Amino acid sequence: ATFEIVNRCSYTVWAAASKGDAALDAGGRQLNSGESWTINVEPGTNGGKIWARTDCYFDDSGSGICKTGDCGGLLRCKRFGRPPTTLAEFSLNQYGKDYIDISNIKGFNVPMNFSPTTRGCRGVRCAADIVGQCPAKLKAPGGGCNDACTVFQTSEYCCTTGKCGPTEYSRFFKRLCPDAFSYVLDKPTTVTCPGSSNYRVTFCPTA
Ligand SMILES: [Cl-]
Repeated sequence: ATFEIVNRCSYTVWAAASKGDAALDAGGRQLNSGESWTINVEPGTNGGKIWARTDCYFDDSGSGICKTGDCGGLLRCKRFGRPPTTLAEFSLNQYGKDYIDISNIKGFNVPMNFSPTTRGCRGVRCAADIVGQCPAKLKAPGGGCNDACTVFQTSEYCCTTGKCGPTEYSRFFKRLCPDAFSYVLDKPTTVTCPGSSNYRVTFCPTA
């Protein structure tokens, strides 16, 4: 499966791609404003995620730090990134179908469109100005808008017991981006695509 990752933001992002215990493709790369990076993701990849990282520095060896989405200080991510990170999430070739979503469960940093480039399903988008409108208590000083679980570490926000409801904080994310997951037990906004579809993740899809 191919994912074209496109940075339409006016600022540089460092794209990242991981399934939590391994990189997808090279795992990460710099994308200046306007750049595209096409990656190959192995069929059957379950629980894959793509995200943007902002304000990164890396040495010649690919070690450093990012202000949002840092993955253990690596340019080439092997693990998931530090919140806040808008997430493009996907599981591929699951009994003949692909499943895609956008999630704000680990906060929001950069707006995103996540769309198939092949036939048979729709895309999803979270392009509202979540950082600008972020509730005071969720604003990350390093940049971005944290989820409430990251900030407050309660069973209700983290849905630790498997029982949780929507919250004032989850409703904020849901208000701004109805088509993205706002908390663990949100009514799903997962799209079912044909098995072996291809995709494009666009950062800052709209002005
Ligand atoms: Cl900020």
